[PDB]
Amino acid sequence: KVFGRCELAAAMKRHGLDNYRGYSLGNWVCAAKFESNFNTQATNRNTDGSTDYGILQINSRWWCNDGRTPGSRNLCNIPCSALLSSDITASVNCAKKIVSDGNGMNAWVAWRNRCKGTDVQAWIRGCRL
Repeated sequence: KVFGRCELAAAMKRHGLDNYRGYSLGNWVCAAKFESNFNTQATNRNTDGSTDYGILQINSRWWCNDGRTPGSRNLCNIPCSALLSSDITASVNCAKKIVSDGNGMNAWVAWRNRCKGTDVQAWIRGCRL
């Protein structure tokens, strides 16, 4: 599924991401835009052989099991394919565990490089929230 901007904001808000560990909703919408272009089916292979999955490009090295990242962990206790669903519940629940591990949203390179320090409220402007 390819979300609209306000459609995704509303889904993320419903799932409890607004102000989660202090990150306002515009941060999460900005990260999804630049990680996946709002596409739940996005995948990208990394140099180390791991793969990033879904609307927030969660890494198989630490967070989900895809059966082909040897010596990896499955900290969210899910198959990586569950992160590609049109239902964002599994991605959101796993993202909550990532953002709580100490590094905040700095775990998402696109957030650090393209959202952090910008006017992230612009990403929810105009939406029915």
